[PDB]
Amino acid sequence: AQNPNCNIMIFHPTKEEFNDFDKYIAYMESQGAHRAGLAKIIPPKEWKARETYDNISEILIATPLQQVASGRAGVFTQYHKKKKAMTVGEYRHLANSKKYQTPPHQNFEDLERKYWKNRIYNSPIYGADISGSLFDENTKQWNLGHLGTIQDLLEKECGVVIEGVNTPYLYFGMWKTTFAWHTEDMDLYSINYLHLGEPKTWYVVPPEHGQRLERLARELFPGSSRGCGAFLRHKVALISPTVLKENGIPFNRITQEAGEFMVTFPYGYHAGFNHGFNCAEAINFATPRWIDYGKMASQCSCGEARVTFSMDAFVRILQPERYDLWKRGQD
Ligand SMILES: O=C(O)CNC(=O)C(=O)O
Ligand SMILES: [Mg+2]
Ligand code: NI
Ligand SMILES: [Zn+2]
Repeated sequence: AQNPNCNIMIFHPTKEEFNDFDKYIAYMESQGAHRAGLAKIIPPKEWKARETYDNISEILIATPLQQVASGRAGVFTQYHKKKKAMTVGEYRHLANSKKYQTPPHQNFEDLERKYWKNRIYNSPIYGADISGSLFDENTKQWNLGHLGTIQDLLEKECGVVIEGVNTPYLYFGMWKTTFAWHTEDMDLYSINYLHLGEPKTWYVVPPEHGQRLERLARELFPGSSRGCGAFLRHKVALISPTVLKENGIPFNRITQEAGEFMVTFPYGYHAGFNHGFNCAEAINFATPRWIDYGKMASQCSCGEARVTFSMDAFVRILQPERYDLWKRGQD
């Protein structure tokens, strides 16, 4: 068995190997990359996502989200308070202000210490989930706006044509902006490209150990657990590496820098934080190996998780028993 310790693997494809996306994902899996739940892909030196980032300031962040924490430093939830619209140029200036900017630090480990010590005492503003792309249309390789769609994969594997679309999302971050512990919708893959700015630190639980994280979360967030049998789908709970280590939960960590891709694998729980002003692009995708994970994915039916239009068909075809209850949660 390849990668039996479930370490995060880092790949350096050549420009020739960067042509065929599906083939390279299957290669990384042949080497055991999925066992970690997360892999890093450093693009060939010849590749670029676009020519420059000099002209992005007029993108609108219609609904910036202020991430307000409750709890203790290592075990907290966050809720998202909606703020007034602002442009990316306005948000960059805000991220660089004395109130929000990255503090002085020695190295990524010192910054990680400061994040976990101090996160809860601040409320950073995240420009999340903005439909769009920063890949140039002429970028042919690993262009997250030109991937094969999940609907087409389901149709190829299973023979059933379904409605729905699959487009990328932009994320504009600042120091301390936080992504809570989750797997993807329908336990899909995700791919994330850090276009510019400061790093993103990731934490990940191997898929084979995801239920260990779920059991800890039910213990640590006991009210939320009674409210919903899949409350991590709400994407609000944070647990620190120290608390994970105290409780014996297997996990790994890695820092993504600008110019690098990350892939999350089916049922790989992940969480993390931004170091400073940055912009990332991400999308879900599927492969043949996902289908079995989609069939078994948990679902929130309490009404909190509320998701995209395209998840309807995935539930309806892969999980027909659950469909009725899940759709009640959506309406
Ligand atoms: O970058 C972020 O805020 C969160 N991204 C992801 O969870 C992802 O790409 O799967
Ligand atoms: Mg612009
Ligand atoms: Ni994710
Ligand atoms: Zn729920």
